[PDB]
Amino acid sequence: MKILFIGESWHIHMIHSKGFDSFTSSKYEEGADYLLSCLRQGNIDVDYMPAHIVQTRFPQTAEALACYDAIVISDIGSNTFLLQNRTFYNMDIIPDALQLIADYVAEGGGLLMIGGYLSFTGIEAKANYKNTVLAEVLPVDMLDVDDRVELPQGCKAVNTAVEHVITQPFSEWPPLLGYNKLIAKENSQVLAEINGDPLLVMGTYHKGKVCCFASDCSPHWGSPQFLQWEHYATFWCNVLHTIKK
Amino acid sequence: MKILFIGESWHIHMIHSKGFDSFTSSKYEEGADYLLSCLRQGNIDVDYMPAHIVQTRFPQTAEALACYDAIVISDIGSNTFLLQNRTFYNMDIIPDALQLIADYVAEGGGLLMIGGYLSFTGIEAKANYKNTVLAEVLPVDMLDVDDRVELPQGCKAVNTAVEHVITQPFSEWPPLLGYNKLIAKENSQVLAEINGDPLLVMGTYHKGKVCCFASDCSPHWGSPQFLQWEHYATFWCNVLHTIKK
Amino acid sequence: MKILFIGESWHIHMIHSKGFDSFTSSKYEEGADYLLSCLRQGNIDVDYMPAHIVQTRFPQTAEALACYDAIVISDIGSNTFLLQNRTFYNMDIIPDALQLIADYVAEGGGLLMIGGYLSFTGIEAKANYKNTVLAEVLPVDMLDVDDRVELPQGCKAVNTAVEHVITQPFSEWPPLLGYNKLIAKENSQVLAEINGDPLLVMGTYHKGKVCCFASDCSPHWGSPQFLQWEHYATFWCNVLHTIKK
Repeated sequence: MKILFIGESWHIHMIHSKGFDSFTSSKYEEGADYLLSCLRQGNIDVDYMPAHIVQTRFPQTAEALACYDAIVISDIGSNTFLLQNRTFYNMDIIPDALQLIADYVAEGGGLLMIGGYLSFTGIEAKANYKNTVLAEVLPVDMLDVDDRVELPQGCKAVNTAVEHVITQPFSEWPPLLGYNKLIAKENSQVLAEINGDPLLVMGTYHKGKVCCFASDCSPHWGSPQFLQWEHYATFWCNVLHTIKK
Repeated sequence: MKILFIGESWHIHMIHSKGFDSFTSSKYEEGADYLLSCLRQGNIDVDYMPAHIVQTRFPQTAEALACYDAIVISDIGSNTFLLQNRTFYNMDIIPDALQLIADYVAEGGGLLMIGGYLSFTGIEAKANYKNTVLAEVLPVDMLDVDDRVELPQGCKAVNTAVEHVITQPFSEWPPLLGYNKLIAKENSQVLAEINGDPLLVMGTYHKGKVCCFASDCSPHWGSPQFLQWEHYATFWCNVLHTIKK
Repeated sequence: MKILFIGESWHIHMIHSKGFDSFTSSKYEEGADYLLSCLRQGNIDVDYMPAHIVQTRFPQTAEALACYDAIVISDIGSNTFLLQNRTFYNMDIIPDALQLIADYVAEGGGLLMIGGYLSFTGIEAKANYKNTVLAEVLPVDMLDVDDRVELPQGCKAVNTAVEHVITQPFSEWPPLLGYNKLIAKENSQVLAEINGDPLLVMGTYHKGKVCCFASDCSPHWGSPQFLQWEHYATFWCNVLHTIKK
């Protein structure tokens, strides 16, 4: 399978102040190289699209997205898709990128949204997906408020009574350090739950298959133990295959 | 016809980062200056009040606003009214400025609010007009959440079935690139809709007339095509004459 | 009486810009220094715990907090408790600090929360306590949206019919410049109100006593009329004695 994987490294800008004075330091954080590694190890052929490309070169055509068996959006807020540089800084007229994605799913394409601070509703409600059009595509309902459920203690998920390829191979989950609180839509399937809330949900949107994972595939919610985990590489591949065109 | 126009230029402070290092550049983005000239070309005598002046020398009396036939508020959030330098840095007691505006309208004042990231509920719910004395003055209900509807692809508003002098001269709107999502109150008149939502809303507040335009008069929601439109200047002049005292 | 007092000074970072260029200046505001000097000298033994001490060395066992009669949280967001440095930057696993306070209170410890921008729901909803274990502990329900009610004109609180030790010695309040808007829960007693909303709410959490004060013990809501009040010091001492474990 061929997938489009949309994600990015956090940029970090650090102001250091003492008394009157300040200096800065800056750096980056590294996204999901590990998850991308795992996906290349499994069958999967991946096109990584960083947030920068999305902002500057996002495809303007359904056909441009047709060769992908599935799309993944990992911890990028909607603003990034809706306020591309040409829209925000030039006032060119540009296709709704999110509508393209939703159109692409309706024709059989698969979609996976992976949680984090910039997923679903997100920290300070900045991911803001509920107000988008994708809302209608996801097998979940989102909150109005900041989404995060922070779990410094850690908390481990339990699989669901539902039996599924993704979830068959294992039973004990590794600790996760948080997730986006979601509500499952009526006719969707919850495969695991965390702190009583849903963790993995599947639904369809017309012809296409949709999946939400409510925690992050990486730090800090995706704990060292979760990245470690014997089942991590295959879990992710199964999910991808479960939504294949 | 004599009006008080409250608005401003955006200030932009830009942090450029690469590896360890940053440098910064700064500029101003240019506000409603186009609209101001247009009003001046019609009847209208305009007192331009920048948010700087709102912050330092806002009138302390609703009699001081009384020489104005209307007050326009353009994409300036409530914080700017409620947290004048006196109040916020010095704890000096002063009249709630939104209340003076409310009083002013009640005694027959016109009020226009023009949308943007800092109108109504606003980007990230920052403009925050809902939790404000002005919420009952306006002919609209507002969302608890981030208001914005972004239309990178643009969207042409339509005139409603209500007939009006404002909307009389033209049938077809130029595209706009976003608007605040609002709900028309009961006794209010919707003259135009965009994307199935109210664009232009007239109502009353005791003896005063009130208007809500849900998009922006400037970039980036205000498309160039909007700005260059043969009707733009007469539309805004009309809107003002309409809400005159 | 020995209490844990949790708060901080504001750090201020200032970007000054003019045309292209900027420079910066930075400083500190001030925490509850007055209020602390007031609590001591009313023979209250006070451990001051700055955020930062919260962020690096926060008690991780029940035994640790047990030697405290009450805990004071003043103007500190939930993020500071949940996202300590070791969770957020180190990827360690530490226990939920707010479970800790909850546990403590249930075991008969007293809690006081003082309002401000990072209390309750807080400014731009950042304090975020409603999506938190403490929500359950507090004698108030919190809003989904931005909590603040700004009162630049100031408003005098009025005592309630309920007779109480805290409330006897005065009847007229000095003006406050804003507060967090809350709603009293059922089994809870409101001892004072401001602008027709709760200001002093008393309650219990299993074996423990809880108190919410809806305004700030310091600037800018905490007016100079409030700090120079005759009843100021005694008022807080009484609040504390009222929640002594």
